Amino acid sequence: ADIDFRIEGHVAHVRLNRPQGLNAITQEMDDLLLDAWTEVNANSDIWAVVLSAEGEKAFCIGADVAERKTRMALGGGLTGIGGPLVTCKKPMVAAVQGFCVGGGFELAMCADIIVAADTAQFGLPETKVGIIGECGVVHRAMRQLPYHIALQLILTGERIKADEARHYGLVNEVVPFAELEEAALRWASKLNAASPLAVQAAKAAALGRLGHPLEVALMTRFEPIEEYAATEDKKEGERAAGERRKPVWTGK
Amino acid sequence: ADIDFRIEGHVAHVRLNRPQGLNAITQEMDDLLLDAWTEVNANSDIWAVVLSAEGEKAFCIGADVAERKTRMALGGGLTGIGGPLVTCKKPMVAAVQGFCVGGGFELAMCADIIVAADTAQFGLPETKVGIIGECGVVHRAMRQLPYHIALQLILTGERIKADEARHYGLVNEVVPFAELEEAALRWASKLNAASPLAVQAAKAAALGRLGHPLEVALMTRFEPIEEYAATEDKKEGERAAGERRKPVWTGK
Amino acid sequence: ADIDFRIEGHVAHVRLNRPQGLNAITQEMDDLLLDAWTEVNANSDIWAVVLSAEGEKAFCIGADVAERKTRMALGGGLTGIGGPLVTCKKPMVAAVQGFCVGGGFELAMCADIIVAADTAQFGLPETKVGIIGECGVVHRAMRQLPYHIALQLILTGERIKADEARHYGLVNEVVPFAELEEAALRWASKLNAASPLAVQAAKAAALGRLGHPLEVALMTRFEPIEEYAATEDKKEGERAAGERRKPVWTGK
Amino acid sequence: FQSMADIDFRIEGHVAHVRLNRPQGLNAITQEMDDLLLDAWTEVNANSDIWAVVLSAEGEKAFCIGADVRKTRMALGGGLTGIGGPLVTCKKPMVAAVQGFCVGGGFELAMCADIIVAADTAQFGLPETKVGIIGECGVVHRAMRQLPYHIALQLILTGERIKADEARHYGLVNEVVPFAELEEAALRWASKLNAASPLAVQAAKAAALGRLGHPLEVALMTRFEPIEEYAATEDKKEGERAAGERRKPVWTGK
Amino acid sequence: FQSMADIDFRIEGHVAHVRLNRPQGLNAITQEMDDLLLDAWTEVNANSDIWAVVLSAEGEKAFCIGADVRKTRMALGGGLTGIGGPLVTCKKPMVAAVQGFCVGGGFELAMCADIIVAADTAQFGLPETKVGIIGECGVVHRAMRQLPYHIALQLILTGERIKADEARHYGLVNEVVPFAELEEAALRWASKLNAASPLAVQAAKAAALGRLGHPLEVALMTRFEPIEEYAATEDKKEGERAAGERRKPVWTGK
Amino acid sequence: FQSMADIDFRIEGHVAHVRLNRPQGLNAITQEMDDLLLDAWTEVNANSDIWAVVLSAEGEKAFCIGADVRKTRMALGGGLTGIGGPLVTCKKPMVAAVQGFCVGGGFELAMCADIIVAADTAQFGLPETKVGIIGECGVVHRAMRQLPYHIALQLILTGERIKADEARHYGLVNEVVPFAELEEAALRWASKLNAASPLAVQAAKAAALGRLGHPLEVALMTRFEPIEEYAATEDKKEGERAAGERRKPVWTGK
Repeated sequence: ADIDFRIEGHVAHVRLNRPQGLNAITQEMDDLLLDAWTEVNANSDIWAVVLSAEGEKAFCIGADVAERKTRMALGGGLTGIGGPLVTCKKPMVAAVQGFCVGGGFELAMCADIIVAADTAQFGLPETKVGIIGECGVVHRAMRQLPYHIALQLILTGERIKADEARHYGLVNEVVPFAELEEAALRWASKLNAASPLAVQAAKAAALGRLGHPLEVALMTRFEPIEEYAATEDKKEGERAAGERRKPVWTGK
Repeated sequence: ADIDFRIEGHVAHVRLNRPQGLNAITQEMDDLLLDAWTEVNANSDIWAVVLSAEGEKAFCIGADVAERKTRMALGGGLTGIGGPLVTCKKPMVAAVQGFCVGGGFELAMCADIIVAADTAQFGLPETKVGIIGECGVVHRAMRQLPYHIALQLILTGERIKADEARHYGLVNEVVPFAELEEAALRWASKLNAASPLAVQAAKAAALGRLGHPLEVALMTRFEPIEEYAATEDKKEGERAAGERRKPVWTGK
Repeated sequence: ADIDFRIEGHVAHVRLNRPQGLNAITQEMDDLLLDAWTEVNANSDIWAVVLSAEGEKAFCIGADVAERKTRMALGGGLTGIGGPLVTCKKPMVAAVQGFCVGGGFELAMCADIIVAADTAQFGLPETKVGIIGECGVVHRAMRQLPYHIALQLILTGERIKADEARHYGLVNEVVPFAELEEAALRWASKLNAASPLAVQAAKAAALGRLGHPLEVALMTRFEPIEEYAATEDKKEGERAAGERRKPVWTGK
Repeated sequence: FQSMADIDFRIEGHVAHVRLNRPQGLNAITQEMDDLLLDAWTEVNANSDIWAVVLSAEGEKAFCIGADVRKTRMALGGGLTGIGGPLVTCKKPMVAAVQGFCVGGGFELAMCADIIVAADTAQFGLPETKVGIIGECGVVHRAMRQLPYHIALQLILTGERIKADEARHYGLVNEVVPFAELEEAALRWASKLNAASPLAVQAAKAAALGRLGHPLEVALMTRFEPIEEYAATEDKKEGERAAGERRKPVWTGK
Repeated sequence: FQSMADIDFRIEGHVAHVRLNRPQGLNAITQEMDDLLLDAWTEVNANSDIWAVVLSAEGEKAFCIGADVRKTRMALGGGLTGIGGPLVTCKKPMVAAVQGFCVGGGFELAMCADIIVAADTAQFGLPETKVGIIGECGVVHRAMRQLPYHIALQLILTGERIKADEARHYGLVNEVVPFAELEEAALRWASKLNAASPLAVQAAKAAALGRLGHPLEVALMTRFEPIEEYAATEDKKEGERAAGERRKPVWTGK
Repeated sequence: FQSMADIDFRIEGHVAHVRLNRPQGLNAITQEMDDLLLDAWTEVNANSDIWAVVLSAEGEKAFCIGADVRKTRMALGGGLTGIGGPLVTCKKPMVAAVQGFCVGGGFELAMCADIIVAADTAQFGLPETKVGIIGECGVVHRAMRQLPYHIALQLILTGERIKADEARHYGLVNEVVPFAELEEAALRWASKLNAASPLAVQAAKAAALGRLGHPLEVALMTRFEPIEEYAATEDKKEGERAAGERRKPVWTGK
């Protein structure tokens, strides 16, 4: 299948699996990705997602260039470009090798944490090839890179390498290709060593008020945070601190 | 007293002084901090604030874990988390050693300029210990660090060191611990070598429209800037330039 | 003339030409700059602008310190400070040598791409000399530099050098002064090797929703992007990809 | 089990009837009723045979007086008010048929409807301040958006009621009728909504409300997915065909 | 060439008259008419002799029924509605004089005016949902801002019309007159606008509308360039002089 | 010294009376009066015995005609309008009692109130454009938020007045009474406000107005500190006790 989806303990692996097309996303892959995000959001055993891709040449080069009765945003909904935005409420680590361009770059930018192989190259080549539609593949770059660096990518369509991405904090870690799966899994293990409902709430709060004035943010009541107060994990955090031991999270 | 507050010339020193609890903020310290911010805002002899902390182990590890008739946001109001937001209108330099975590990190992030000892470590361990409430301690990190680095802190609860903070421009300067007080004072001296009402106005304008579209910002009338036109310092800036001499500011 | 304006192929050169006043912008230069931006926006042969300045000492030190019947924002409108904001819809490269301060820094920050000579120094000395009016020269720095670095500039009025600007991604490239014109032209050549109407649309979309929540951005319909669908260049991009050849853009 | 009929839900043709049915408590919403309402809104949103909803209530004394004086957060009205828990949006057009007392959370609930028909016995109010209760975001925000500023404040701050005629005068309600005519009047409205193209009605509702508190220029430059999707529907083609052949369209909701 | 008179444009003193003049299509706006309207708004905005605009329409049956059932995007009404293309703002105060049917894009166009005078034959509506059409941002956003919430939704969702008296009742229209009196009533309004200081009127309009969907605190701290520029005008001085000498000001529009 | 009585301020029980008292200038607000008003609002906000304010004015001709034709910026009305200087918010509920001319900055000031009772002599307007004055953010923003769009524009752009009956019709005013009954009518309103739980009233006002120009979804997810603080008050307990014992609550404002 062109998307490989597996649940291993509390980690869901969503893996692009069409290396013969440099993992360009077909309409069928978008269907399978949408099924994955739905399951990821609905299943309380899934605490984190690793988004990855098969092969060495490319994580993802964007959409595969007819024709659908429903609007589907690129990445099974996840980009919100071309259709309704789907939000993945679990923390996500993207493991990126090789080319990560256009819609593929946008997709990686939907992740929370990004670990790149030292072969990774990021870019937005749409202007350079003369394509632009919908809202543009430009809004995440403006929020995740320094202003003039984002504009450089968006307007020239030239790529930047893993080291430069790391330098600006677009990516959290750069490793040799051989170490990419293990590195991604170390990050998922860190995310799942924290209280998973608290991690989810923190993500929802951070991102849900990111483009608002700070004062508006600070006065926001976020439902996942409200609901955390009634959880077993919340009680487990107090018990464990009171008994000077490590908490054991259950995800409820 | 657990907060030490002193006015020396045109600098107010607000110093956390409970090193035996790694400067965790008690309800009493929050009262004393609120008194400090009130005096800082109301006294025209105070042109800048240095926020610092006693001991080597930690600037501040957040709130000390009953129970109050009024809502008090952490840091005598300054964070706006847990109660009404108090804004310090004078420019503030935070001098941070050792651990700076949770609410302590948020508090440092309320400062304008941050100077860190090379022992400083910044983090938001709330998710990792299973605590989250109110709006979350997440909104300043999203505004003061690159997107994926902020998310790394918020979601894994792991710390970053002074050198990495400096690298991203979270901190303005890193010095040896022995040099921290003097470095903080150099920054307060720079702030007070500029026209102090103009500095205050600039801070109010920059921050008062920070999460708005640029066009909205550029069309804003800010009362401190309007009021600057009628000051003696404003006339002193023109006189001094006209007579090719250094201006002598009076703060009126 | 104190602004030198030339069209060479698809690049417009807008050059400040009053080196005897360190390119401080007079009311007459503001008139000439406004004429330039009007022509730049209206002429479909102009695909990119290089904003530059004569002499080695300074790109621009801001406004020249009576008195006009109309409000004119600094830089022929381009800053939107002191009058209506004029938007340059073509991609702009600023080539900055020497001092780039106050209104001159703000003006450079209106460009998309900034190439600096290794002599460049950026700063906002208004607070330090005791001047502040209108909305303040503070809003672009908050959007183009890390929060605490922006505040350092705004509040102390001290300069940063080309290497530090590059480090944070305020500037895209630093070169020796002798290489500045050629470097700026390499960037204009990259911008014009991409489809120029698509570049313009991408710029309008990125910047038109920059201070909005991401969800608002992603749901925006941008007229330049809508209009791109009906262009000859848009068809030329498909033809060229279909025939495995380089596209030849015509700007229509 | 004893509560399982405190919300009456029935689908008749293309209209869903969601009826509050605990008149003994003046239709104050219990936790059980919030569960049933959440089931109703889920079904209303998911079922493409449902083109409009009539929200109504049993008895003559009251449409709804609010919450009845849980470990999951549930906003009042099975999610619909968004007060006390996540906001649930009903994407189908809704007519509220209101008799007697419509107060507090009950009034907020009626205000979630698109069209409101009131019996001439209806009295609307927000008594929370007057009885000394206030929590969450306050039951104040819809009033500020659906009445003139000073009238909204009067309700919010005094906690006194207004009558049906005054509500109609300010265009808080669309029609006032005798209590005997209320069900039938609500059904006339639902028939009007369902005589229009139902997916277009939905898309218009999503657009109108989705940009309501934004600047007009932002609203005008919004792309709304239900509008984009409408271009690919059978009803969109049927509209053109019917106009081209000077006949009444026959909508199929697809 | 055959369309060149489908918009009648004339300047009389300080009033520009922009008159839709294709009554045979019930003043549905063709592509040619959109071109002529865009020319009109350009001239209206650029010419300092024009202090106010009356937007009107020929015939008794209809002010405008919308778009007539191109490679540049043109918003309906020569840009003025901002629906289908870039928004064109008319900076001069505008009076719409509306008779008969004022529906769809036609109603949206009237809503772009500042003052609306209606003949007692006027009927306002948004029939798009009812005929099964919806595109772009929807013709819904101005209704939500110019009518009470539930009345706006009634129009938007049912596609049924309201009459002049009901429009006047909610303050959608400023005056209702007999059809014979419509031109003259519109001119009384334009005379009132032009008896005030015209650059101040413009600046007030730009301020009011430029911050309309923002929080009040944001609005109050806005600097509006037309207001800043007004301080340097002759009319500003003439206002002070006239008040100082207890006489009527004579405005020159400079 | 000669101005020290141009604002009359008195506290009677839980009502503060802030009365403009320079009828010889038709209660145009001088710089001295702005100082006294700022003192009043400071006391009103700080004193927990004050639960409501009645803002009124001496004489029959005019409530207030605006600013009287300084090195600190002072917004008109001791800060209250936020026009010309920092905005001062009165956190206690306010009733404005308006007679005669209520124009310009005077009208803006009345619009800062929550409830407005007008004598049948009241005339409201914004004559700034008509006399050729406009500065700062414009005296236009509250009108756009408190009247129907086209009625607000009519006032703003023509500078002509409307009468009390028309203001009441659109719900700009809450009640119209004969001039002889004005003080007593204003006091009935203040009694209604103070019969509700005063800290809850305050908190409702802060919530309603604090999110008024934001999208509804933003409003609904707002945490308001006066609401959070209300949970810890004696009045909150007294409300529960009184409801539990089927008796009238006795509020203490703590």
